[PDB]
Amino acid sequence: NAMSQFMNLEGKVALVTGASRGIGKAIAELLAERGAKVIGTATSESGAQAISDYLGDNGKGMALNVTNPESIEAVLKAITDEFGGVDILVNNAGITRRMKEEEWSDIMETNLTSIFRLSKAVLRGMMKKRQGRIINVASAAKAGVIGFTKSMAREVASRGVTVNTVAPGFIETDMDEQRTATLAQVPAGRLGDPREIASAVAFLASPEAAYITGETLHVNGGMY
Amino acid sequence: SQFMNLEGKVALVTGASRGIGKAIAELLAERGAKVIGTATSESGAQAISDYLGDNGKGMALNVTNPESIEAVLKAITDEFGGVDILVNNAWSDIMETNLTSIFRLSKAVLRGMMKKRQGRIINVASVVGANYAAAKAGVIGFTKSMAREVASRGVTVNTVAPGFIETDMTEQRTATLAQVPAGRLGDPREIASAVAFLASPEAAYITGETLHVNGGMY
Amino acid sequence: AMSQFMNLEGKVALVTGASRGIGKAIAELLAERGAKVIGTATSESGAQAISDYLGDNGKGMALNVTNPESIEAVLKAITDEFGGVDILVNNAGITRLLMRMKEEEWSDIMETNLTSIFRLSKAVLRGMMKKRQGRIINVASVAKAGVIGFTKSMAREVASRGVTVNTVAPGFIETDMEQRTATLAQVPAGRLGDPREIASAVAFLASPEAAYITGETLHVNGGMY
Amino acid sequence: MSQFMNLEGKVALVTGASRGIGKAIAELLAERGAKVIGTATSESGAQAISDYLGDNGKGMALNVTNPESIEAVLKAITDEFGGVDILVNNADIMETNLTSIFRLSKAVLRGMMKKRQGRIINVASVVANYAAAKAGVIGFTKSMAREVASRGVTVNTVAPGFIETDMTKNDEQRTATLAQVPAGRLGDPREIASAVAFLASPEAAYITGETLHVNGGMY
Repeated sequence: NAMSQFMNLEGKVALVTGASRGIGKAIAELLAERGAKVIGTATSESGAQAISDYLGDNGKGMALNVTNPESIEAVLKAITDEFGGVDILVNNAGITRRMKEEEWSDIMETNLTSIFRLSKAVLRGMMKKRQGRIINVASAAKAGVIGFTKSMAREVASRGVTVNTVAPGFIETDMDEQRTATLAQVPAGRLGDPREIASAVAFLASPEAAYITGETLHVNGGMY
Repeated sequence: SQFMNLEGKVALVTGASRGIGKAIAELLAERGAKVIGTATSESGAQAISDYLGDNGKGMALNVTNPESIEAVLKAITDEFGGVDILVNNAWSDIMETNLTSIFRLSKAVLRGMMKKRQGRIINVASVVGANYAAAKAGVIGFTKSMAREVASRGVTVNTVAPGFIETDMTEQRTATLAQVPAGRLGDPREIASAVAFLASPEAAYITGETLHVNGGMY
Repeated sequence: AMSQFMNLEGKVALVTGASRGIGKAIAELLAERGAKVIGTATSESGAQAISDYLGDNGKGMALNVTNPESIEAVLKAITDEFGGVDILVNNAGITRLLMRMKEEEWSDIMETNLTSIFRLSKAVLRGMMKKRQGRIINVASVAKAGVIGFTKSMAREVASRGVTVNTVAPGFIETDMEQRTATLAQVPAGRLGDPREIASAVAFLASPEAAYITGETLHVNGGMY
Repeated sequence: MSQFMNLEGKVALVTGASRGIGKAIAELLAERGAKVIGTATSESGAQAISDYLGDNGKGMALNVTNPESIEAVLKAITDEFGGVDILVNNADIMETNLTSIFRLSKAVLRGMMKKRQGRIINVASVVANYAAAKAGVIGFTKSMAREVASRGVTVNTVAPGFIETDMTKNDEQRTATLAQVPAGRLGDPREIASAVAFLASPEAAYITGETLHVNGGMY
């Protein structure tokens, strides 16, 4: 699809981390519907294969461990070799958890440090090309995400790369009166759908969002 | 396609005769909306009809007169159906007054939006280049209050805040461009994109938001 | 009532012949599901009784389905007060030998049970198609047996503008009205239907979730065929 | 959260639930309060079903062509969750698949008919050999419905048109697909699940022997 030039991502290579279910999957599917060549990531090969299956001719799945440089490097080389340089990066990977030191580093590595590494690694080629999109999906330690987006955006704005945050509210995931209590904080009176997170990411990924950078776009039913 | 498709939507865009307003009206039309753009005069209205063709028309509106608002809404409702998308586009006395139109127009289209449990209101603050900031802050304050009040009935209310956009209004250009990290002025079409996204079925869970379209200027 | 599933909040539903039985059951459930409901009866006192059971969820109006002026005046009043009709349920009819009735009596029977469907449908379609969103549901078991043909034709013509047109075809349903034994022998399920079971079907077809169902006859008849 | 279309207390067996329509069906029955058991051919496929169902059900390995596997799957469901209330059969190659529908159906029917309450829903395939397969399923539905109607069990077919799936996802073969659909779009798996769910509900008790088409006016 993308029968028109409006919001058309044909020719774009999109790397979406954590794409096996929920928001990540919804993101990967829509970027594909819009004509992107999509590479979604999972921690395992079988998870990667399941991503390949739902992407078909519109992309594929790859195993990535966002906390390991070697894996990042090997995943980028394989993407570049087969599809061309990454144009759109969606940092969606994360795990939602007293803990031990090692367990907390692991939580920071996965949810924040990975964002830094992946972003830095795709920026090389984006900035040489003077064209790129980085979108950080962050509503635990994901609160540092907005600060990082604003700093990186200010630094790379002049070379045609945008960096934005999409911040979900309560979204219906795979996971009785705790739902009632959840819904009481949302002025709209319903949970979001993963597809609504994807829409926002897809809009920001488009050629038409070229003058939006440093922005936090909240998708939360007014929760604000 | 079904993506960002406004077919069957009735969109009232105020101040649609040139620049951002025009760019907004055109794109909502390209996306399948039935578009009514407004100007202060009948000849301005006629020029809007000319560029909209079969995809809508122009109407004279004086945003500061209740009778004109009421008569414009009745004519739209009669011919096209109830307004689904309203785009409020276009010195203290000048801020107070324009602000006041936003309230009146909004209140008037909200009746039907809330009965239908479906609506979009988008407030376009003014283009960069004290008074500027005062006006933007007035619009943003109204958006956030009205959004909270109507959110549960399926209506969204958002602000799109332009930066420095290439218009008639806007060497001092060098100095303008120095405040924009992206190193260029925006195009009116980039404002229209943002408004159109927020107008879509797909932006149903975004409300109370200020979406900045300014090249990192913030 | 409390979720986004089968939720008709913000929809305006016109249900003809809503004073009792199936019509009433349909009107009530659309209301329970959040619709703004306008039910019709032939008389004002019948209209009032519909207002009484709808309360804040809608009202009753007198409609004569065989008179264009009455249709036009009923649609204008709905549009003015509630907004454009989103869901139209054609349920009106009289159930009464063709060879012993007079010409004028039979035209009246055709006008009421078939011709009204055409006129009402055409009249609400203007706005549904401008909006690219609508539901038309024709409740008819063998109004007349011409209903299914008319549903299929109108569905094919309006499908692309986001309107669906379907028939719900009841079997033997317990109305206000041995011979019951003989009735029940033709129903594989071995019981009469409840009007509420007709309303369920109409409501499902009325919902955002039935957007890809059009041109269908949904039979609610305990296995008859 | 209301009594309308509420499947709380119902046990639903959905075959082929790992992706697309099957998965969409399993998820919605779960959202509606059903205890859902979805099946896949492999254990890893079963595990992936368990993962997305969580506390609302689980996955089990089933080989629909083997009576011992059917029997062992039903016993494990009955033991843990109670008797199967709703069965969704979600699939020459037509003869065999047809045969699985008969076996599964016959096996769950024992308890449905003792209980005088049950739902069987047969999902024909998504839009020559197509029509031969649909016709086989529809012919079985109508026969079995007539036979079990009096004991409070319904048996219906949901017949999808062109639905957006893995299978149907070139640029101009889609154009040609869409030209046969008066609605001018493909269906979503979720729209198939809606129809199945409606037919699975207490409120569809007086619908049986029906083919409900979900195809945008295609026929």
